[PDB]
Amino acid sequence: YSYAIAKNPLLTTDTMVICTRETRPTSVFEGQKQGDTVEMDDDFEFGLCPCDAKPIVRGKYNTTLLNGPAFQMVCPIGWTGTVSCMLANRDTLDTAVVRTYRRSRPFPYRQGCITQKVLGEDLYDCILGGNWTCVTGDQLQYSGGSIESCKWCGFKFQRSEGLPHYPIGKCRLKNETGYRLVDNTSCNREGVAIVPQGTVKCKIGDTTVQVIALDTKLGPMPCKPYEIISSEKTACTFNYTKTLKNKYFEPRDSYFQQYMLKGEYQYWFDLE
Amino acid sequence: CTRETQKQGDTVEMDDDFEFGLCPCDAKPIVRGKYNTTLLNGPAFQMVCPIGWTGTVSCMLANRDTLDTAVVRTYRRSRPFPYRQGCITQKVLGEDLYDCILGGNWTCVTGDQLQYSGGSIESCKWCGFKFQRSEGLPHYPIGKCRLKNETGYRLVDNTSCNREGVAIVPQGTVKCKIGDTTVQVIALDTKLGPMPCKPYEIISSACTFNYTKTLKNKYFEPRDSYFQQYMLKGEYQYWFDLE
Ligand SMILES: *[C@@H]1O[C@H](CO)[C@@H](O)[C@H](O)[C@H]1NC(C)=O
Ligand SMILES: *[C@@H]1O[C@H](CO)[C@@H](O)[C@H](O)[C@H]1NC(C)=O
Ligand SMILES: *[C@@H]1O[C@H](CO)[C@@H](O)[C@H](O)[C@H]1NC(C)=O
Ligand SMILES: *[C@@H]1O[C@H](CO)[C@@H](O)[C@H](O)[C@H]1NC(C)=O
Ligand SMILES: *[C@@H]1O[C@H](CO)[C@@H](O)[C@H](O)[C@H]1NC(C)=O
Ligand SMILES: *[C@@H]1O[C@H](CO)[C@@H](O)[C@H](O)[C@H]1NC(C)=O
Ligand SMILES: *[C@@H]1O[C@H](CO)[C@@H](O)[C@H](O)[C@H]1NC(C)=O
Ligand SMILES: *[C@@H]1O[C@H](CO)[C@@H](O)[C@H](O)[C@H]1NC(C)=O
Repeated sequence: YSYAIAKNPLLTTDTMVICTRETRPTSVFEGQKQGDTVEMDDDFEFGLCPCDAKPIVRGKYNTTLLNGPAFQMVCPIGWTGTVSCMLANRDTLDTAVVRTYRRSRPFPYRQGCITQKVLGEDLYDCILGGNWTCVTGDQLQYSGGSIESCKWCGFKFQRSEGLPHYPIGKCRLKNETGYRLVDNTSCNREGVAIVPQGTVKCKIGDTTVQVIALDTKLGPMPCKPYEIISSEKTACTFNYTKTLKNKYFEPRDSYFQQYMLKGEYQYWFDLE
Repeated sequence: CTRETQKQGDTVEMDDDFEFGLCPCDAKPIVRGKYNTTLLNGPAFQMVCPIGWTGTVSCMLANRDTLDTAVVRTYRRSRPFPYRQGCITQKVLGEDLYDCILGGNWTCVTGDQLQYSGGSIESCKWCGFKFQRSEGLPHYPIGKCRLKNETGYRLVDNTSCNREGVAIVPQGTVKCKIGDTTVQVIALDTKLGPMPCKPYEIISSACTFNYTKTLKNKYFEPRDSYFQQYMLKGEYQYWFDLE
């Protein structure tokens, strides 16, 4: 007997006959090509492969949701690629393309798709895709709107008081749960760094802030005192003499290492 | 006198030790010199301590009514007289001992204040205060110092009382001590400068204060209201209250 399954001195044995994509030992239907290359329109989101072929997606990223011969584009924002419908030959193992869904230019913004994703506490933009097909992406920047809180140097702030400016660092809007980048201002303020794990506690507005010194220079602290401790058990005893305005005698207060002067009197303290 | 039987005058050159002279014919001695050293009585005159003295002592003979005067003798000293033995060339004016550029004894012509060359010093008066020892002073001897063998003070140096912006004045604002001496001082400027003395009297003291934790030489904005400076020690900032 003869197999009699051929495409055109010494065949496919198929993919077409158990479909009319292509026409079908010396002594041995037509090919309907219409709709071989389908160009995906700006609003294209659903395609069905002919001859019950499997859709093979060769694109920029994964947006496709496939079921048998049918497939659907889910929020394909900026997606470029091809969706080739294929059928295999059992005896040779080679595959034949019945239809090619092509997208040569990136898809524009699809209406109803969310292009923002929250990763931890930071709100990121979706460079590619949307919804569950979103691909992150550089952190979203603050353009405007009502701010709930601002996280700077690892501390949360809700007021301009005690801060160099406002808003600072990463700030969360009342609209979103995620934080948006506002500034990259340094925590090292006049040789003092605002660090989450520090040496001394101090207050900025209403927030308890931890600080570490970089230099031992006589400089200001970027915060207000955290807690003030009154001696009432440490005692205070001192000696004083009469002097001239800003004129001092040789001894420097042993504990303070500075000439203690007020108006016309010099002081020397002793602390228990 | 040999004027009546030579009317022409005589010439006498004063020697280095010449002190006494007598005018002939009872003539009056007219002294034309550098300064007053002469002690005259009728025709006789005395050169009291002439040290550096140059001039002439002309014996002028006068008649009346005609005021015509003829010189019978001229005592002359062209070169200055050297030091006369027995004459004192130092005069005390107040407390300061001055040198005699010309003359000696009561004929002394004051010169610049005698300077200290050497010898045992009794005391040193500087800025109106007496000092007998080097402690608390910039150097010693200072200003004008009196020797043991003398009564007057000799100039040692010309160091100022006003330093560094503080005046050591006999009548001052605040009392302070230099060695063992009680010194009065006045301020010239209100600059943050040192006092040239030690405290006169130390008075011992209630005292109450507040403190917080801070970083090494790192301060919070409020300066202690009284002291007007950031009270810092190690890792703690202070704020005092004195009631
Ligand atoms: C796309 O396809 C599958 C989805 O599970 C995965 O193996 C592959 O890594 C995805 N591609 C990227 C870039 O994540
Ligand atoms: C994207 O998600 C929204 C709900 O958040 C939904 O209404 C919309 O249909 C989704 N779009 C696609 C293409 O799945
Ligand atoms: C409201 O939330 C949306 C989230 O897409 C954001 O684009 C918008 O800017 C927020 N509103 C304001 C006032 O910022
Ligand atoms: C302060 O007073 C005490 C008690 O009189 C004394 O022992 C101490 O030396 C004094 N300190 C100074 C710097 O004068
Ligand atoms: C010399 O001293 C004064 C002038 O300075 C004068 O009064 C005095 O009579 C003079 N002495 C004599 C003895 O002439
Ligand atoms: C100068 O005074 C001394 C001491 O009084 C005396 O010994 C001396 O003779 C006096 N000399 C003259 C020339 O007056
Ligand atoms: C006092 O001593 C000094 C030398 O130190 C000397 O110059 C001076 O003439 C002396 N005076 C008397 C009166 O001895
Ligand atoms: C010091 O403590 C007292 C009592 O608590 C308080 O009245 C005063 O304001 C405090 N001063 C400073 C500078 O904190």
